[PDB]
Amino acid sequence: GPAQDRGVYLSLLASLRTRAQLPVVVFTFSRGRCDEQASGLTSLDLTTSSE
RNA sequence: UUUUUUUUUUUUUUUUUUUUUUUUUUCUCCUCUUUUUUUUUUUU
Repeated sequence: GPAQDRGVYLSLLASLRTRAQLPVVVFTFSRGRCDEQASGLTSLDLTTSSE
């Protein structure tokens, strides 16, 4: 769902950032919805202030 | 619920020269009447 797919995004990006496999590649199969995935999350901040 | 790939505006430049206005035709051709020829001279 529109508000439940975000739940999937914040589920997979939760049980994987704790461990060492934080670099992740998502193979979206559409040029259109690829930007839609990133647009509707808006909060990951997975960067240190030095980098 | 619609991915991936399909080049672009020709290359070249560091060659010598010792002439001179023009330019080229037109043929022979009946002259009518007072004359010898007047004349110095002086006033500029």
